[PDB]
This record gives sequence, structure tokens and C-alpha cells, in this order.
Amino acid sequence: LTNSEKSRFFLADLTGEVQSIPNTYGYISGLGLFRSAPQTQTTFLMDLTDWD
Amino acid sequence: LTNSEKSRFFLADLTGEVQSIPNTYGYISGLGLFRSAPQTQTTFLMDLTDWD
Repeated sequence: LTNSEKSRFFLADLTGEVQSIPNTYGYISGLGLFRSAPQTQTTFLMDLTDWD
Repeated sequence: LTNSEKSRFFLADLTGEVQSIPNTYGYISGLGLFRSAPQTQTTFLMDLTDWD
């Protein structure tokens, strides 16, 4: 199926491959907590008000 | 879109407003214990009779 290890005139089959995908975590972006608030400016302001 | 800090010529964004309403308790009012007794005069009397 495939040429050998150290000779070009002999054969040795290649039985697939194995992959090692890294570990990616979620469960924080998974929860629908952080709802997006797109804007146009480089900085944004907020108003803080309170009473008693 | 409001005036940025430090400069009256560039702009920033005003996303919103956060409010701090004071805590209010209404357990006794919501219990319905005190039945309403509308009154016409400014004072009301009461008779107290008992025996032994």
C-alpha cells in the first residue's frame, strides 16, 4: 500500500493515522450571560445614579 | 454619542444607565392582616364590656 521504511522497492501498508486535537474549554461562553452590546466608538460611557 | 473625556472635539459612546433603588419591605402589608376600616370623623370610640 505504501513504500517501505528504508527501501523503495518493498511495500508496507499504512494503517490510518491518529490526531491529537488540543483541549478547548467553554461553559462560560456556553452560558448566555454575556449578551453583546455592539457600538461604534473606541470608548463608551455609563451613567451611575442612585437615591435614598 | 457624547463628548469624550479630555477633549471637546472627539466623541465617545453613552451605552446606558445603572440605578440603585433602595430596598423596601412590605411583608406585613402584604400579609393582609389589617383590614381596611374607612372613617368619616377624626376620632372613633369603642365599647368594652366584660363579666366574670
